[PDB]
Amino acid sequence: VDPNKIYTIDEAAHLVKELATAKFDETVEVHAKLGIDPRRSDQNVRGTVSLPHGLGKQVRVLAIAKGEKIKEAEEAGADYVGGEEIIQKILDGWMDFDAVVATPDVMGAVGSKLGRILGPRGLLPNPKAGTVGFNIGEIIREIKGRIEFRNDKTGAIHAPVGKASFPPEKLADNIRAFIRALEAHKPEGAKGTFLRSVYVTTTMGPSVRINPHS
Ligand SMILES: [Cl-]
Repeated sequence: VDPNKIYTIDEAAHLVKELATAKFDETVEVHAKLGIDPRRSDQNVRGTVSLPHGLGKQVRVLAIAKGEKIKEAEEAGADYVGGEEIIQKILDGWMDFDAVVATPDVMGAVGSKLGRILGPRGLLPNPKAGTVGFNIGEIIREIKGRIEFRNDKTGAIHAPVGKASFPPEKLADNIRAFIRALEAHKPEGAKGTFLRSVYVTTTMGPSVRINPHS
């Protein structure tokens, strides 16, 4: 619990499981202080990482599909599965999902009816974003691991990387993948130490400082 102690990623992945004391399976997060000034247009860090191990309910997925592809989406573990008939539910205000994926053959209606609704919300299935294809099961599994990140005005950033229930090797894998993605997103122009400090923590537990290069 010593605030000065820097743990390796492997040590942290084992520790966080012992620091998760809530009456529910807590989310594990990585928090970093970045060496950037987010008040500069040329120094924001925003993007996604695809984690090697998907995050279950952390990313609620609606799949819109037809025929055999519906059963494929269900089997892949999409939280909601429907055909074009789900369009009216969304028109009515239903927005309880974190991502939408679809097969090419429903996009006529999805694009025309839900373009102006899901589009601005960054939730419209998009070939360009890898969220429209006939490989709906693969898309679903990938999207369950696709985590968005965005620095706040202080230059701090964070992301969920698992649950306290995860095996430690899976937490470690996801922790490193997230850090690698931050480094991949360093602004060209930022000059000082990029990863100023990095922590692993749970929703309601202590923070454990880590060496992000371990
Ligand atoms: Cl394909």
